[PDB]
Amino acid sequence: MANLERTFIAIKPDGVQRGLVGEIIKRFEQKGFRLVAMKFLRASEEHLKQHYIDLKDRPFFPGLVKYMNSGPVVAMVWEGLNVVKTGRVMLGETNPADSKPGTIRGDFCIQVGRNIIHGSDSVKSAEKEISLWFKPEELVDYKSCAHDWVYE
Amino acid sequence: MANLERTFIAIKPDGVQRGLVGEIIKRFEQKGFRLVAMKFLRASEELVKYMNSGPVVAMVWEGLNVVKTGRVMLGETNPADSKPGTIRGDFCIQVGRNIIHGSDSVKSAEKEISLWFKPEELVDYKSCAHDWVYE
Amino acid sequence: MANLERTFIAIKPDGVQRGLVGEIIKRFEQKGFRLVAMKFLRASEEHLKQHYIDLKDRPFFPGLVKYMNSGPVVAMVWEGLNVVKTGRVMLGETNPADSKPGTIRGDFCIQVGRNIIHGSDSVKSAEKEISLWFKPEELVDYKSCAHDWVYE
Amino acid sequence: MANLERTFIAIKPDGVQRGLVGEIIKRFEQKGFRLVAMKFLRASEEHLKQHYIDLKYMNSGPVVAMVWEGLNVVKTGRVMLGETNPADSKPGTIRGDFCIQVGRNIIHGSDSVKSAEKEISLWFKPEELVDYKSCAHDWVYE
Amino acid sequence: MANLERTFIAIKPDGVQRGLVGEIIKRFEQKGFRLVAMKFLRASEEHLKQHYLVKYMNSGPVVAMVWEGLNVVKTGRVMLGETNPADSKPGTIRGDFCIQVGRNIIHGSDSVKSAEKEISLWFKPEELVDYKSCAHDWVYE
Amino acid sequence: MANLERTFIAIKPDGVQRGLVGEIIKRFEQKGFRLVAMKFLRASEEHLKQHYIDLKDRPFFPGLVKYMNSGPVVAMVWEGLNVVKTGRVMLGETNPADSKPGTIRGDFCIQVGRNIIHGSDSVKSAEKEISLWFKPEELVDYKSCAHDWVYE
Ligand SMILES: [Mg+2]
Ligand SMILES: [Mg+2]
Ligand SMILES: [Mg+2]
Ligand SMILES: [Mg+2]
Ligand SMILES: [Mg+2]
Ligand SMILES: [Mg+2]
Ligand SMILES: [Mg+2]
Repeated sequence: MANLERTFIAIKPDGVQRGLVGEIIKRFEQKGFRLVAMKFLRASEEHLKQHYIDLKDRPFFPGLVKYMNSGPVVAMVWEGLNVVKTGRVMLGETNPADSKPGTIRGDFCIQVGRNIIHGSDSVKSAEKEISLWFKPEELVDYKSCAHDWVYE
Repeated sequence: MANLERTFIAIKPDGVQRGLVGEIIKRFEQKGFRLVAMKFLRASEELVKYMNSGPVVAMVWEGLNVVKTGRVMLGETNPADSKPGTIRGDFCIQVGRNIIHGSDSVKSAEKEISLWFKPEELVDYKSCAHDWVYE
Repeated sequence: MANLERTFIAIKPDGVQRGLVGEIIKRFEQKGFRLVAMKFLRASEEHLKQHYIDLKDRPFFPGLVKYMNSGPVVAMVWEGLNVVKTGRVMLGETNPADSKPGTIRGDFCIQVGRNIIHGSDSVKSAEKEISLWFKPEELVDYKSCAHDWVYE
Repeated sequence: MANLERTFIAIKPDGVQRGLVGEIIKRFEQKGFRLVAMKFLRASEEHLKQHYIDLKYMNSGPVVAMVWEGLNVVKTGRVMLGETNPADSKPGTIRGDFCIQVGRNIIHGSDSVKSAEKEISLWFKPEELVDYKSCAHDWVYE
Repeated sequence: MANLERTFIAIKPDGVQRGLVGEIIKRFEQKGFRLVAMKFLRASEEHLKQHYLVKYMNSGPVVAMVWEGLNVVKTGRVMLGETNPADSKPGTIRGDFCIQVGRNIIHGSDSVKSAEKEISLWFKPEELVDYKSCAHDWVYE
Repeated sequence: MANLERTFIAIKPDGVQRGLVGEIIKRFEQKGFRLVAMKFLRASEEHLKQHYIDLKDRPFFPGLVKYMNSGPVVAMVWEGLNVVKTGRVMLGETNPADSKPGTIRGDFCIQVGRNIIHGSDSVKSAEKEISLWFKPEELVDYKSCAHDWVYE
């Protein structure tokens, strides 16, 4: 079913440091998506290199990896219809300069190197990142009491 | 006069069920529109089983270009296209459960108001901030 | 059953005029109570003298009635366990001067003659106010999707 | 130092189900406490509390387990939750704002420092407790 | 008239630094009080309090304000919560936002006479703005 | 460095009268911009004529000046990367009819003559307006504790 699509959302160290964890989680809860998994950790450099491997030939990659390791992140899996694309809409443009008011980035940050949050860009990237950051024992299954009111 | 335009806004059963009535009314109040009428009822059958499935909040709101601006504030009818910052953009996912309905035109609005409300349920009063919302 | 207890809540003309209808309804929704009935009207002075009949000899009664007729009110019936007592706690003390931060009155008003809201003071008074303001066909029955998570 | 005290906070399945995870975390963040650990798991209140009364808990469901740090965070956390029985909780507290019945009181917090250390030992591995410094620490503490 | 009482409220550097100016102002506005004056300046808490142990803040930004309304001195104090955040209730500014008395983010006058003294000391008379709120008749009888 | 750009934001008399000062300041604070200057005043007509001199001969110029003088305003200077353009995005379109939900004007007002807020349209206008409304002693300097999490 399309309603079982999952995406990986990570609140970056600046999101934690500036006290935005609750605000972000609230936006996803109130949209109607279901929290599947969540943990709080300092990701190692090797872990972050595997996560950002597609960008290793980019000039900012050394900085990116350093900053993603400079504090703890909140790693999460969320489930719902088109949650990948829709979550990307909710985050706003990757460059906060282009993000619109009402989006997470549009409301809460300024510079691309401090854009507080990451979300999977595709279903395939989503499954790879979910597998990288979480094990199957860490995924929680339940039915939201409001399911029949969110979905037809 | 253009400032006395009215629109019909109905919160559907999924909006009542998920606890969104207060937020919706708040967005309309803080925009500067005036509540003209409101009632809470079960939608009788005159799809359409689904709107009887629960209660609806029927409302009439007044203000300049309130029909179109209301539609903007609701967001696109299909939540998949709704922008963050709109009611549907913030709170729902699927068109069959898009929690709210607003009139699409002035004539539609006056038809819906006649159909859902009696004329005496439409309350006339002046907002104490009217001179600060309108010139 | 104790969970089917109902109370009458009325947002007074100053609550409407100062744009607090949404905030108040939101507080009752998020507490877990079920909206049973709601309408918007300018109550007649006759109606208001019947509502406040117990205070007809008080010095402020004529002014109270006039002010309650000077604008529209939002009349509501809400349902839940100990909703009369608990709704009164949520409103704050009837005299805003003694209302606490976190309550409706404590957060939003100042003077007893402009205390923006009324709630039934007892189950008795609640049922007579419900009968005065609403017809039984105007009372809406449905089950909340979150009922099993609000009540054991 | 007293600023290094910790408490255990668990959002129960009714809190997850009614969409309150963000609100709760936000109240703790804005108070000034530091999130030390957090994970999402399935756990039953029934089985955790089955060895109890000696002579009506929620079944297995999703819970958010957390460890929070700060001065007097155990007691102040309990104040922020409000009374365990929502009927006695004051508006402005988590339970005062969001729930009605004690069997569905959406959240749990440790009632004493040693209880808190025990619960943290029970729920978390030592390596899940993350050490970092809040950028606002010097503005929360003198 | 008692409805013209005034109080002095100062947001301290920890309140500015933690991004709380808007929330605090919003609580006073929504309560129904009228903003009379406001300015943003650099001030040292030490030099001000040692001008007439908990370690006070050095020179930093403060938002100084004057608010008007019935019983605003006392009610303002209630809305701030107890001076020691350890005793502040949820729903108050200090109950919601801070932990330690030396970083209690805000100050309010403790009495009408204190309020008038501090208003004179921090503000010029022409900085006190007189206007009528459009909702005044719905806040006061 | 580009992160020190400053813009002039003014909350107009209708913004004060409808109780929006806190909401607006909150949106700027939570975005990551730094408050540099702020005061509360009734601007004189001649001050307002200087401020809007570029519009000195339009049909509405006389009305504008008289309304901007009809109540107090909150004048402010805010600092950050691209604060001029980004602040204009946050305000929404000058005409509320075109402002989008999530913007200040989109969320809070309706008509161009009552658009509750003003922001500098360019850096040059920003430097001119900041000098007109504030003297250098009124500009307050400090480093945000979160600077290193807002800027790379
Ligand atoms: Mg990045
Ligand atoms: Mg849209
Ligand atoms: Mg529709
Ligand atoms: Mg009495
Ligand atoms: Mg039903
Ligand atoms: Mg418990
Ligand atoms: Mg003090």
